[PDB]
Amino acid sequence: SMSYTWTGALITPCAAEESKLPINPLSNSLLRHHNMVYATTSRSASLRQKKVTFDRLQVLDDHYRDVLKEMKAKASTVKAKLLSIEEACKLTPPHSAKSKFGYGAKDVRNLSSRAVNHIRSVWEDLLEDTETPIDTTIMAKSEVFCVQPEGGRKPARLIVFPDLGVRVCEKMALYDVVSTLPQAVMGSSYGFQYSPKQRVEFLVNTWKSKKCPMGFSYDTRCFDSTVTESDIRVEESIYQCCDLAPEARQAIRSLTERLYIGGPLTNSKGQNCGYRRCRASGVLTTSCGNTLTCYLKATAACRAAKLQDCTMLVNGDDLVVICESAGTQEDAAALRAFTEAMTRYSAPPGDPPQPEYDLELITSCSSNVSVAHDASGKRVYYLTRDPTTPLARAAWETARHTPINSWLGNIIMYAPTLWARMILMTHFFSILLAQEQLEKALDCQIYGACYSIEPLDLPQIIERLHGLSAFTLHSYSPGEINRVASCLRKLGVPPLRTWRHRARSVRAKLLSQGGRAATCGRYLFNWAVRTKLKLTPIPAASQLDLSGWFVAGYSGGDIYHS
Repeated sequence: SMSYTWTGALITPCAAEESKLPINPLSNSLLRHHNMVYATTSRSASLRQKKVTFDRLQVLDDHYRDVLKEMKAKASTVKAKLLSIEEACKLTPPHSAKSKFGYGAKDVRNLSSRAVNHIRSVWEDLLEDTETPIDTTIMAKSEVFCVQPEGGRKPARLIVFPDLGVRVCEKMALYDVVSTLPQAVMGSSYGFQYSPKQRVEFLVNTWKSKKCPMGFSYDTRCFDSTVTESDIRVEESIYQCCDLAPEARQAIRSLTERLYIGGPLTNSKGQNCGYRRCRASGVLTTSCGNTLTCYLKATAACRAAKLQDCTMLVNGDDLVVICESAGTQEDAAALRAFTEAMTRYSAPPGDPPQPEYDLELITSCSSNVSVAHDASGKRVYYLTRDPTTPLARAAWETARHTPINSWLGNIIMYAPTLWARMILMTHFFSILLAQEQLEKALDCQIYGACYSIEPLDLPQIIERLHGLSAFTLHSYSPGEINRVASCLRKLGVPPLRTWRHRARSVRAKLLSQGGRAATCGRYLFNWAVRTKLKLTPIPAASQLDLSGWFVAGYSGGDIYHS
């Protein structure tokens, strides 16, 4: 069975596609080598199509069934609620793709008669029809990267999603399930429950619990394409262990057969492009589904491989396992056996995995633990990453208007990092000052969910999320310092010392404004003065609403929070 079948109809764009930085960047002030920055377009879709299209052979064993049953017994403790139309409507991002049935995201959020009417009709239809495949749209996604160190460019990812009406119904039937079940099933292994500070803590603690730790990330090639119809049905079998309202159970059953296992792909012109028999990227269960499936196959493969004292951390298709070593040679062998197992379960690797005996050298979720020191000199651990993509996208978002602001997300998730503090914070606060946009809330994504956040709130958010040490870190590791340096060289970003300069001015302009703006000056930019102003815990940090921030992943799920 093929992940995809294609009729020949093109994957088409819906509007003009921008592929390059504007002719004279609105901030060469961030980045000089504009030619290094690019966005993906539908022009590269057929390249992705070729990579993403293959036959899935799948052989399940006793290990897999054992783990599945263990997973199901945990799911059996769960009681899930049906969401009302209203609650599901309020989870719809203001800029979610409009319905073909003559209403859009705003109409849904407003509970307009036409939208609510269609939605209800889509719900009844899930009860009245348990078989007919539900239409989807396939599109080339727009994402910005830095060119490979070789005119090497990634082709566009392909997104597949059903109509806005179906999407609201998914929320009603499955939002509570996808938010609750994964922690219930996978426990400490479910990544999305963790803030950056909590994730690093769990990693570092797992590391130390091993007499002699060995760790490895595992990169599945095109995970979404490796998800089989069987995988999707096993996923449902897990879901079905929840206590569920009768209509939720039927909605789940119908959605599974009519939407999740596959169905026809329609381009933006309304032409039939082909047929999907693998995971769709743009449905509510994509993150939860991918996580359960990765966890299930990986845990079974750990048993097949006789890996010992495995502790896994799973985020959708991102997998990192830490275990007890048996010697360099036996580790290598066991890992090869882990890979042959995952392969039989239909998940071959992209890059073959490698045992790693230094926690700091393992990268998972595009990130790695590193070490620095706080004011008191004490050792502090934090999560970082190669800043290349974050910087490219910051430059793109500076030059072209963008609906979602990755830079704000990266500042929140990576607030303690050397590059987020010196470049990103300095750069964007400067722009915001000049345009008096400091008070205006912006949209950003955290674990796939959309949030609307006021920049004048970063100090609180950062403190409660990362700790007061997020404002004092110094003596960053050599490797980190080199990685950043190399990156500024690549993209033509001015050197750190220059940012220290721009920072002093920004910080001074902030302090002169008093109030929240002043707090941003003291806390966010205290790294820029040698006369380091003593930083005490912020009053607001404690009395804010940061609950729903790290509960579950909603990547591709059309989810809008608060």
